[PDB]
Amino acid sequence: GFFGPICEIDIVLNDGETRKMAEMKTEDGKVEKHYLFYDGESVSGKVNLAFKQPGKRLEHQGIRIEFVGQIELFNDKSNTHEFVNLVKELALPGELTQSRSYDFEFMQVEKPYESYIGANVRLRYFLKVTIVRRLTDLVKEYDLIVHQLATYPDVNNSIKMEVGIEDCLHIEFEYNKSKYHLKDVIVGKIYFLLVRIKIQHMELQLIKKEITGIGPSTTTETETIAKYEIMDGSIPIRLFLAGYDPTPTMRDVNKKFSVRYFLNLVLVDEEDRRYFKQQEIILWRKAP
Repeated sequence: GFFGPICEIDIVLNDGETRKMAEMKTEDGKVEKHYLFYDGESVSGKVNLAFKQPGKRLEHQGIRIEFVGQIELFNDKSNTHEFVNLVKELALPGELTQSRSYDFEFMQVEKPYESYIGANVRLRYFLKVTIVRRLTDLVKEYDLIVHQLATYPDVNNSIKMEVGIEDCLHIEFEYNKSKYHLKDVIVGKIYFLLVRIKIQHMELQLIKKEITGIGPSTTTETETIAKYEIMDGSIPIRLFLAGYDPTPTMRDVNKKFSVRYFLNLVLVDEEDRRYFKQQEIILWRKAP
């Protein structure tokens, strides 16, 4: 809110009217809406600097606009990795005396990673206007969201996961895929191969792990996205992802950040003993 009464910085995209706005659920329980972009698309528009009152001035050492793709870690070192930064100088040192607008166009912009808002990390893209000044610079950011579309073979090669303790409990879970899209469905069955104990309560879990930092600084957030009970006392299984709106798997993004999903089979007996097994599955976003 610096110099609000004097002037306003407004950033406007040339093609906003026909460009969709994606939503991103932040943890604060809020919902952000920003224009959706894809890798390779051009980013162009205008920067409007409008004076509200007459006879006012703003001395500066230059004005520019940057397109920024950033991975920001929320640790004590505030580790930030800018994987993309395009700059366009808009004005040389001088002073703003009257409302002015500047056109800009970043062409065929590389946006290699999908946007992400996590617990200890966020990967975001944004336009940033900076008016350099002797004291604090005036800055205006304009957030954009980037989705990454993919396509896989979609083969039907089942997968097997085994749980238990030898000569006590042996369970097998066979599901149809290694990879699923955000609205896909997981299909499989839990075969019992030996039950020397009393199966009190068991369930299939869809677990999310967000890994940040590296070395002695490696942080990990684990969240359960879905529980598929089967408790009770050869049981088919069908789990619909659409109902949870997960985010895609993000792996080859950066040495300091990954998001992976895992299927977790948990079995507990009357004696309260826990038998578990975990296997990773890859979630991806399918083109319309």
